[PDB]
Amino acid sequence: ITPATHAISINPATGEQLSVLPWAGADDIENALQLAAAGFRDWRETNIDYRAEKLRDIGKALRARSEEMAQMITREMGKPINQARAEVAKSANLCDWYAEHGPAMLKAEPTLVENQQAVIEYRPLGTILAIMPWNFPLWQVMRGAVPIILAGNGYLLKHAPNVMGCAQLIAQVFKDAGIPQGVYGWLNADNDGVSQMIKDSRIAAVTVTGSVRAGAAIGAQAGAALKKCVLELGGSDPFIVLNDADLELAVKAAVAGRYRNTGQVCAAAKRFIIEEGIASAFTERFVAAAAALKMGDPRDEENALGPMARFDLRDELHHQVEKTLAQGARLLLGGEKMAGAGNYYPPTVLANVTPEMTAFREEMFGPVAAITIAKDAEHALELANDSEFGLSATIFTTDETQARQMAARLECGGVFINGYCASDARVAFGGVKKSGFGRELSHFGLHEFCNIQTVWKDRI
Amino acid sequence: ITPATHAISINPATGEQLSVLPWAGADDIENALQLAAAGFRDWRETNIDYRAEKLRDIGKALRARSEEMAQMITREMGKPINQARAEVAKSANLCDWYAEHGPAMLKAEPTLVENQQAVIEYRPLGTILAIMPWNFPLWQVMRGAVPIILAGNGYLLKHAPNVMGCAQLIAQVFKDAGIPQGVYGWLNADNDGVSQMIKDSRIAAVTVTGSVRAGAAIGAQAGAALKKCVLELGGSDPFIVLNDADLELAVKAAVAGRYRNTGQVCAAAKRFIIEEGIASAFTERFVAAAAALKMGDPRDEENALGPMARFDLRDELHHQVEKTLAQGARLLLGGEKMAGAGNYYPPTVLANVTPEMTAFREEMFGPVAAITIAKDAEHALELANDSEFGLSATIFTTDETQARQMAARLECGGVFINGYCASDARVAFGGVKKSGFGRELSHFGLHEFCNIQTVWKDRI
Ligand SMILES: NC(=O)c1ccc[n+]([C@@H]2O[C@H](COP(=O)([O-])OP(=O)(O)OC[C@H]3O[C@@H](n4cnc5c(N)ncnc54)[C@H](O)[C@@H]3O)[C@@H](O)[C@H]2O)c1
Ligand SMILES: NC(=O)c1ccc[n+]([C@@H]2O[C@H](COP(=O)([O-])OP(=O)(O)OC[C@H]3O[C@@H](n4cnc5c(N)ncnc54)[C@H](O)[C@@H]3O)[C@@H](O)[C@H]2O)c1
Repeated sequence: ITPATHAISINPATGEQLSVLPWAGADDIENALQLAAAGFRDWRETNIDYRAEKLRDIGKALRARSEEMAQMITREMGKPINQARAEVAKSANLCDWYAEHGPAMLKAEPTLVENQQAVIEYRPLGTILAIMPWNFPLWQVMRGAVPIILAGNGYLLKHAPNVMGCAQLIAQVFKDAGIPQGVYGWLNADNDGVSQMIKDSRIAAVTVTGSVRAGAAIGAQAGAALKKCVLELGGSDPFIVLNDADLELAVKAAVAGRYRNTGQVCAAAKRFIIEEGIASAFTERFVAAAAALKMGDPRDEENALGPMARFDLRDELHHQVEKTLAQGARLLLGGEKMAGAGNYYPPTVLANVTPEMTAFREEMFGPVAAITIAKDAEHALELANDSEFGLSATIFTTDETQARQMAARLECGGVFINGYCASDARVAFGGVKKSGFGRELSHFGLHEFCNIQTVWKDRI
Repeated sequence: ITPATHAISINPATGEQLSVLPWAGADDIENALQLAAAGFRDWRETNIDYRAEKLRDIGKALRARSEEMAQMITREMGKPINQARAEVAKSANLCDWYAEHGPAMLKAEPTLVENQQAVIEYRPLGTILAIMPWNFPLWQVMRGAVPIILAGNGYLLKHAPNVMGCAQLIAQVFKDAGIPQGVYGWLNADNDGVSQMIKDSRIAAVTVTGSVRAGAAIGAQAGAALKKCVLELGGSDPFIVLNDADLELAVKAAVAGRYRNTGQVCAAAKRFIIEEGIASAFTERFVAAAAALKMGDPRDEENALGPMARFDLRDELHHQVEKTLAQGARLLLGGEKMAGAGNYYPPTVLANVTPEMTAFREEMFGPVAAITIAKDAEHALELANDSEFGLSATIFTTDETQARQMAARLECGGVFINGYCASDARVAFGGVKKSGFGRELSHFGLHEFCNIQTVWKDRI
């Protein structure tokens, strides 16, 4: 059993092999595409209010399996159990939210054409192929699947190969809810299987959450096949603290933003950009708060951090730490792989990080904070924008006039002023630059995979 | 002078070489990108009401050169002069329409977040690279440039190599209007130059109007570079006539839809799908009406059709005609290349066209109507959707409820019921399947190239 023939689940806290699953064969892929096509054909004809009711059924079936799902998330990728439980609750609440607010967003639009001759309709597009990651194994699927299916599309999940136990449980939830065959489906396809599906006429569009490299590989294939794609490819979000900040609130938001989900968050606070006058006080408070975080067995609710999800990615992250230290940064906390069977990396703080260093230019997808000193607010904006990424950003300053101006100039898709960054059904999510393009949640996640259709009567 | 080194204009009505222009060099490309970056940096700071006034200045500058522009359009690609004049009028009115209605579409959205803490802002993305075709040398450019620039983006035009006289005149109009260099810019880039610009960080996104082959080549590169693209790649629009249609109006709309711009329209009526009871009457009327169209010198206003734009594309169209005849269709009108120096192809009607034939499966980008018989309305819908394309469609029937149900089942981005298909600033434009993805005009054209940005204050 090698990762060249199988999807493999390993518990990152213990090292034990949980499950293996061979890649989908040519028959498996063809069967899934046939059922997706048949399911979409029938699903697109359903009434919107019936689909809204089915979303609520998904929410009930998810809550009914809430602890089983949370434990599967924790077991396969190491997330603290209360964060996994929160992920389940957030995902079930998303079902109910789109059931209530989604239908109105799909109503026909009036136009300025005289005599009400023309309207805009939001029609289903087809089956959307979804390529998803391990860090929120449930929420990442539901964030797209819920509005996509509400809009009359089908959804075909290609999940990360280390969370196929989560993928099977999600399928069971959709089965429990009575979602027809082919409307929600999933496949353990290897990269070639994905390539084959992108080229297949029964896949209408593609959505990807993952690495920049995956986004570039899949986006190129989608474009070559004339398939629209949405790409969410991670981030290196700046977290700016100016001299007049509420320092106690800023440190709390800084610690939560960097170290939630053991740092494995696309929109984690990854680059702390601190104005010079407050930098010493921020750094000392931040290091002390990070050092008080309890880490260990993620089934134990006293622990705020678990192990990292993937052994090879802990090696990558530690290598990023070593290079950054070799480049001249200072190690203030952590910075060594923990011995033992678990994939643990301690909360880590690097300081004296300059724009040329590895921890400033690459996504640090684990519990490693990078602290950079800014000379003033204009330098802080320049440092914040000096990134290939552009997902989200935080600004802490009590000057509301300065905050709003920096938001208008921050090169990212979401700006949080004096608060905690998060994704939320009620607001758009997604970024710019190498973080990708397209928007999820609110009405944006509904409409991205609609056929927006002008219907015009009696144009004579 | 060779096609490997130069853009070349030839008058299709006479075969006379008009002009040549060498491809941009490395220095030209870098200068255009530097201008674009400097122009966007300043333009994004302007007030939206200022930009709206600048749109009005564009409309004024364009009308002031309306006849110079129209004659250049007709001279370079063969369009009947009054259709070229109408193209100018429609483009100038688009400037005024977006100046009046655009700014309100760019206001921040409220959200359902508590305490009015979060809004959605529509920020510009950057410089949009636009790859455009020769069939509407002005309107294709303005359709995107006007909303793109209004949203605070820059626009960098790579026009079709046979209309660089048009491209130069468009640049002069923007300069007459006082639109800064780089905010509207253009380059005579070859394909490699386009590839270099797509990879350059000073290009934020790409928009393409052209062939399926061009959209696949460019879309693949945009995806590989993590740049959003919008693709409009032509169509094979069905035109459905049921037994209860207003037959006189249906034939008029049928003829106008197929033969406008000598057939060279993405959203032309290309596949006529006629219910069996009315098929003989429709076909007789349609052949007679098409045979009454005058073709010749497009400077002479008595002509409804001109020569086709490109000699090689007349050859391609006639090859598609010959293959369709060889497969079993019946030639009712035209069907032969005219002798002489001009690139003339007569109005042509193919009957007994089945879904397996070349004229049913490929885009027929010239004055060639295909007529297919449908047994009933359900067969008509199946025939209409049996296409790799999906741009627009027409339904003629007095059963207004049947029309509405068929529209909800047509796999295309626009459906015209008992009327003339057209693009219009007030409604969405763009299709599905191999016709591409993304939407132009109305608020869609403004928002496709925005950074849709969540700004959320005090999330604590
Ligand atoms: N944006 C995010 O939420 C997110 C999530 C996980 C990882 N990441 C980033 O990616 C890095 C690596 O983690 P990863 O290896 O799991 O990321 P990954 O991109 O390799 O995995 C993401 C998903 O894309 C699929 N995938 C990757 N390459 C593919 C290809 N060529 N064809 C088809 N499918 C393909 C994977 O199977 C998985 O389902 C992390 O350190 C982090 O920086 C980002
Ligand atoms: N959608 C439309 O409105 C439209 C317009 C013109 C042509 N077409 C279709 O395309 C057929 C051929 O006409 P055409 O040869 O002018 O189409 P074309 O796609 O080759 O030309 C379209 C534009 O794209 C550019 N282009 C093409 N390939 C490119 C590449 N690889 N890299 C960079 N730029 C590239 C061309 O220079 C031109 O500016 C027509 O017969 C018709 O079927 C469609």
